[PDB]
Amino acid sequence: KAGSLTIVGTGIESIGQMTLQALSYIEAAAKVFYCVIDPATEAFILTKNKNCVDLYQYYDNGKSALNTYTQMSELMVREVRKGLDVVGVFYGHPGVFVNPSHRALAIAKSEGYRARMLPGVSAEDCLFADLCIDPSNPGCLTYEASDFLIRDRPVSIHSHLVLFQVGCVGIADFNFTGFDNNKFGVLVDRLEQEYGAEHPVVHYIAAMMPHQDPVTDKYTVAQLREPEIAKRVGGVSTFYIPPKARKASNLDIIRRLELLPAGQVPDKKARIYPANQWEPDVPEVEPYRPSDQAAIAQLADHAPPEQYQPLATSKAMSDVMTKLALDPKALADYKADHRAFAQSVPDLTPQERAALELGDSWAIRCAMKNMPSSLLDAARPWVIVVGVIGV
Amino acid sequence: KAGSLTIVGTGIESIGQMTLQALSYIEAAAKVFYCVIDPATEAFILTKNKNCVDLYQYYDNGKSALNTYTQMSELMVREVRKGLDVVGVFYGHPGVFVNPSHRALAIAKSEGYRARMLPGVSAEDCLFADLCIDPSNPGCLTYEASDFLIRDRPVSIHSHLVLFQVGCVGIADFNFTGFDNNKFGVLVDRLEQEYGAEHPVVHYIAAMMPHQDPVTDKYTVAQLREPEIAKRVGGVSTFYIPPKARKASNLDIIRRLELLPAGQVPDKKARIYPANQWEPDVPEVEPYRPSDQAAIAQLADHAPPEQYQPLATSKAMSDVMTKLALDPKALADYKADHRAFAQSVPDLTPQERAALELGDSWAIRCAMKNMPSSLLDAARPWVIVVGVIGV
Ligand SMILES: Nc1ncnc2c1ncn2[C@@H]1O[C@H](CSCC[C@H](N)C(=O)O)[C@@H](O)[C@H]1O
Ligand SMILES: Nc1ncnc2c1ncn2[C@@H]1O[C@H](CSCC[C@H](N)C(=O)O)[C@@H](O)[C@H]1O
Ligand SMILES: [Mg+2]
Ligand SMILES: [Mg+2]
Ligand SMILES: [Mg+2]
Ligand SMILES: [Mg+2]
Ligand SMILES: [Mg+2]
Ligand SMILES: [Mg+2]
Ligand SMILES: [Mg+2]
Ligand SMILES: [Mg+2]
Repeated sequence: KAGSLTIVGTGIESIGQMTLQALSYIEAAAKVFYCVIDPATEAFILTKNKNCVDLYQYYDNGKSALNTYTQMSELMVREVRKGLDVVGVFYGHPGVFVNPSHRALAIAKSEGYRARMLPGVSAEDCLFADLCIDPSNPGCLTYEASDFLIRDRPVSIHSHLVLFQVGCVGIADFNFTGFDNNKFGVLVDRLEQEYGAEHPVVHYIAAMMPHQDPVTDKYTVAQLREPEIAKRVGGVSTFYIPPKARKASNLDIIRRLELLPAGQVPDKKARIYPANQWEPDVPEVEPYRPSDQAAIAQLADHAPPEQYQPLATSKAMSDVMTKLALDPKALADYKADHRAFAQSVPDLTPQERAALELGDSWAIRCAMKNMPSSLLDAARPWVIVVGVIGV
Repeated sequence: KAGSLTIVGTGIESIGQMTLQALSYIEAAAKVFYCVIDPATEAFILTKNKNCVDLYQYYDNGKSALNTYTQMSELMVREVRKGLDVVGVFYGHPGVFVNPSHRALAIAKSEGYRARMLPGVSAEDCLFADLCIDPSNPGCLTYEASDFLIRDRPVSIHSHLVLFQVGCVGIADFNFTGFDNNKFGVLVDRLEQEYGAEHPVVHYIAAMMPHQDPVTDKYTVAQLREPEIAKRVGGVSTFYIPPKARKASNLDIIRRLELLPAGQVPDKKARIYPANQWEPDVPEVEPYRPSDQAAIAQLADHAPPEQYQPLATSKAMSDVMTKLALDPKALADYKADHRAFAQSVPDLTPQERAALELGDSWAIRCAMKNMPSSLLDAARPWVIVVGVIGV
């Protein structure tokens, strides 16, 4: 069935936070529809495709957001129904606090068209990077501020809390000059109830232009009642609220997971460097403990272990794998007929050609890496473990 | 002080999910250190810089993950201390479940070097895109599975739940052949306690190669006890657990936010299209209600409103804004001296040159967009509202 809809993001910071694949789909599309919030990103998009439409022109003062979203979605799906490869482009991650992307994709999918959303860099992704926090330690609760209030969503004082749309509390209408955030005090009351007047709240605004610095301003909950401080919270503001305390381990789980030395399970307040610098009353953690120093001393005698798999590929294979990631038309051709595609790629070795003919992950990997004899294959599979994971 | 550390991500899907800015830093760096999980991405990186080191060679069987992380961080910071511009590259978002990035950046920052993490596309970002869910509706709780168990982290049956590292429950050591996930039953017990035996759990694995499809398999909690099903959960598996019910609105908040018609506040089970297709017993929602049809009918008579700001820029300005986003060396030069940089860009109009000299967001925007008279400036500022936001 002719026609496709691919929805992509621009990320938050102008131009640079777009993914390579998002760019390649924008370039390949027959028609591009976009909704972005800075003109440099807009201009950039217009250099990449000749047939773009700005969706922002469908907003209006007093016009219901839902009617705007229905219209934005319909403009995209109308072109899909004509048999065109259509790309929608939205700020950030195009499925994070975005209504028309989900609507348009769901319609396209239900009518039998190819439909896909590509992920992008969200404001929360930026927040993690700029506030130097890992959502994994100690978990992350993420809400829209009005939804948080209206449905009385639970906080955990032991985990990260992230609140979107803190500059738009309770606001229903659209307006081109933004909104008077007159119900912000309702949010502050809730934060006082949950955390206390002296608990920190970090006002976060990611840099939107490449040369700008992020806003990373720590206030007390009580400071948010001051008019001069409240005034700073706008339409691109997010709040990060750090944990008030650390949660203890559960003895039953320690025992069932066989973390057998129970005295040597760390104290709940013990930290792996670095500690969260936004949490109240967190002790300084030593970066170079004797164990760290001993690990560093081992670097002089280091050799890769026997099971390590060196890259052993070719220019031809690297080129084709790159083309498959960066050329949506090549990818579609490959997906339509693995064998015909694989047989038309010049300079591939027999193993490379065979691996591509199959399309199997393991086969492609074994073609591109020297899998050693030492690594006796349990595949007849890997694990990441690059964080403070398990125990 | 000479030297810098920039940590960047590759995203999840091979090559294509790297951001433009991540690529530009990889190309500009004096030394690149990387930890990625597929060889196509590895090969790609090696074509972009002549001085790369694979951090994965510092893992070993039985060697503590913490010693590995200390070593990985130290390898990067050692080069920073020599005055080099160093880039670390990690799978996904480089601050999401990654220890050595945070460690290395914190050390570099405390010793007075330039230090920054650039966000990337995480597994959660992929999950939102592939499962067609918006974390904003009805909020999203995100945990590491072992941490979830050991610290008895709270679930909300009314919000999204995302669990990372479900294939590695309680696992401490590294091993090149992955892990036997023998304590998976401890996770399933907790999920049964919180949600019930018949509640859905979505096993999610994002495509890692461009031609692959994601795994999006719905099981009951009870089905996860079957050995053939449990076996499928591995090191790149994430669980998504949808809400069991919808949460009602709070009358006090409705009243304080002046959502004045109380009878016309939607029923808690009323949905904006599309509904979450993973939730149990969710009714079909009509995409084309009479209100949707009326909105679509208005498209024929549409003209952009008076307050809409058309792009009105130049090739010279678009080129420089693109260069600032995509050339870290140009950006540093610009940041060091706005005026000297701005005065050396040829073909800029006087307004464009002046806007760049200042560096102010508003000034750059007003140089690139026709700000109409109708939009009488409250700036002497915008809001997004592209989702089901406020009310
Ligand atoms: N520059 C910025 N810094 C911090 N938060 C931002 C931001 N831009 C947008 N946001 C957050 O996102 C909300 C807009 S809703 C759109 C979000 C976008 N799709 C994304 O992926 O993030 C804002 O109210 C704010 O909470
Ligand atoms: N292809 C994939 N699909 C779904 N989840 C994945 C994935 N690859 C990694 N993950 C999740 O991430 C964990 C690895 S920890 C590293 C996460 C990475 N920095 C990121 O940004 O996502 C896994 O246990 C799994 O829960
Ligand atoms: Mg989504
Ligand atoms: Mg908190
Ligand atoms: Mg590839
Ligand atoms: Mg592509
Ligand atoms: Mg981070
Ligand atoms: Mg849930
Ligand atoms: Mg720019
Ligand atoms: Mg750049």
